[PDB]
Amino acid sequence: ELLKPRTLADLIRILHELFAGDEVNVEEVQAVLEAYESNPAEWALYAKFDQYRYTRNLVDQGNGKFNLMILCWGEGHGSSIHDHTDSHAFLKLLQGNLKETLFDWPDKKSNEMIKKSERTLRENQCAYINDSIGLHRVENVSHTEPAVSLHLYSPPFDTCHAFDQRTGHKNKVTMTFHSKFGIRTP
Ligand SMILES: [Cl-]
Ligand SMILES: [Fe+3]
Repeated sequence: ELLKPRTLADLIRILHELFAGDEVNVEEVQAVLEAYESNPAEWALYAKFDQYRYTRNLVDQGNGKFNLMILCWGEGHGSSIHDHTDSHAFLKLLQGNLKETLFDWPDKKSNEMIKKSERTLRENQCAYINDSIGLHRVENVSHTEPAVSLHLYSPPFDTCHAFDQRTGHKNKVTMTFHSKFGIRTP
């Protein structure tokens, strides 16, 4: 029985219930993420920005079933075109707007990766992707407003692939944390 999360802490408790088993009800998870109304005081501890690129700030390790983290995107900061390592990936905007561009998996032939679609994700909205849907790039295209998003990955993963938009060629990247549980982790 899904109830509205009253706070970030309440959301986390509810997520631990939704991930208590071995499968994932994507629609329920997305609905509860969407229902949490972003309250900046509740997540200020995790919102640690870097001047030069977006940061990943671990919030909860989900008893091993998921990683929940907050990503902080300066003006103009964005990702590579990337996959999600056979995991579910949920993205909820806490502050600002992000542009999500979708791409198909490349063929073996070296070719330009052409976007399949794009959308602007707005405050409090929750998007979802997995490798069966495709690849994406996520970008804060604003010149004036930093963005903050809440990401849930299940199972957790610490590597993924970045794709060269010119060729479709992929390279494995290891994902790093800027902080964990509010503590900067050099
Ligand atoms: Cl993502
Ligand atoms: Fe992603």
